[PDB]
Amino acid sequence: EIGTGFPFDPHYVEVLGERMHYVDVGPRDGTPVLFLHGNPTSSYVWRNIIPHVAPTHRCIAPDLIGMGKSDKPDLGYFFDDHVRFMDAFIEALGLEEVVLVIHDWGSALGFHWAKRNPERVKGIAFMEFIRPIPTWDEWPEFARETFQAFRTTDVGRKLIIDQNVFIEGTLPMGVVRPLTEVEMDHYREPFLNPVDREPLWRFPNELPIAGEPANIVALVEEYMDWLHQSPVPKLLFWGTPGVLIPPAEAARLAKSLPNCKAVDIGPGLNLLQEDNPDLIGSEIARWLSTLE
Ligand SMILES: [Cl-]
Repeated sequence: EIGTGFPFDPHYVEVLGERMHYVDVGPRDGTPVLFLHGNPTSSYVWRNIIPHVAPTHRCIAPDLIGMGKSDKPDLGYFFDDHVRFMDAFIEALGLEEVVLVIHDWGSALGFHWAKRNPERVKGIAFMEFIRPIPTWDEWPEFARETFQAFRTTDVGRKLIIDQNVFIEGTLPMGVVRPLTEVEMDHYREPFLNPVDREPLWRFPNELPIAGEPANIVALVEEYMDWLHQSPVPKLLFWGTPGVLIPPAEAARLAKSLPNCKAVDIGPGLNLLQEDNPDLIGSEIARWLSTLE
């Protein structure tokens, strides 16, 4: 059975006058592995993956601002707010060189950072990552009406903020196997208070879809141009049928991205971590092996 426990001792660091939570496990005598979650997860999404990596590499898994066990400041929780706090989280921890393990909005933060800091990235493992969605036709059919409603200051806030539909609906529906009530309760925890749900609603409004928002669309094209031209070692997890990365997209990228390996996880949607953690773990560990 896939583990439901989050046993990890808390760590805290002051970043821009707020306290951010993170997991820190593993030896301090090598290159650290920075795991970045997306919406609407936390470090909890990495709980069954980090045990495969910890024995050889230090594993750092922050909760983005507003999320997991990090403070809940009074921000709009824009993408740019996340960039500011994650930039400072890495400097706050004195990291020089890192390997990145990134997903969804974590892949936006990771690829934006890697583009700005090429010389400090020794590898990127990624899955179900943000690329520009030129029209709604490129967004999956089944997700199309949901996300169109989310992108309204009236209907979106009713669903996500008042009813918490991102947690109760969107989240478990991004997983092929059924999440257990214990799993749901971990993902529920940060967001028991409705006013604390602002980041859950902002992010979908920040997705780069049919040219808007303009600024995110530009930011994401730039890190894609960089990713396409970087020689950095790359490891892409994909599943069938996926959501943000269909199999066809994965195969093209496997072939075109320099120095990139692809690992089919099997049946998979958005949260690949919840469907085959053991393989994601062991492939990351084995891929770290040979970066030496
Ligand atoms: Cl989102």
